[PDB]
Amino acid sequence: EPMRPGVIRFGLTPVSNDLEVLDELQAYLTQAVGQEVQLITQRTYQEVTALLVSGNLEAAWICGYPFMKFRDELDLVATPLWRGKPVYQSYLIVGRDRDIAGFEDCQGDIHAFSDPDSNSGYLVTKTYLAERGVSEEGFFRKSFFTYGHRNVIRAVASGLADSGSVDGYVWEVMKTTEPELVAKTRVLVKSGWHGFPPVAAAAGQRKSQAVARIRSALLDMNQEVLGRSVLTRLQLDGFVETTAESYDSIAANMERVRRLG
Repeated sequence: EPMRPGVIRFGLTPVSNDLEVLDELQAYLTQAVGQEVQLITQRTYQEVTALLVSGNLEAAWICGYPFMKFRDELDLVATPLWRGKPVYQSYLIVGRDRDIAGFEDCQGDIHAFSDPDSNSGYLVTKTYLAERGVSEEGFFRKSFFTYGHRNVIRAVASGLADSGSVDGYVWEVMKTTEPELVAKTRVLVKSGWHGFPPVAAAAGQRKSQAVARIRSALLDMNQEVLGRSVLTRLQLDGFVETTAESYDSIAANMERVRRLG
């Protein structure tokens, strides 16, 4: 009858030195949780989210958009803090020397999105379009998914995309780690503030021991040297407890896109 895995499984999607950060995060969570934690990476948000929703992961770091989409099947564990707050923006980016004044001038672009289930890499911009009565197929000459925010930036930097939609946290971090790459882009539009991508758990595992230990591992990550090392590399400050109401601005956009679709 019970169908337990051999280990605690923590899901995420892809993170420059990503192996170094992943190793440390895996070792930290193992050290904190008190037993082996395996990091399970999948390429897309809906793949990580479905694994979580089916109880095939004990927790996962997902986007607020899929979190709110599967809100009744999932519980929030903790939210990251960046620049002192559990919030971030979507940046609509163009080439550094592109002469244009605003978003409306991106009509006819080739546009790079990150993932159809990304708040900052799809939804926010999809909201801009829907508010103006258009979809990506109508407004742009082409759009595609890069399946990563670093890739959106590279797509715009290289000229394959005229414009892109990116996580503004990612853009700011890369500005410091790959400055010559990010200097080939510039921020055309910054969105409003949304809840930072949270760690969530299947709603059935609410009071489970693995979830409780994961949660403390996140909230106490600043109190251990290896935990601090992970936070430093991600340029994050820690994790805090939030409730679903922190994600209301995301749900509101989801509804605009539906209402107006």
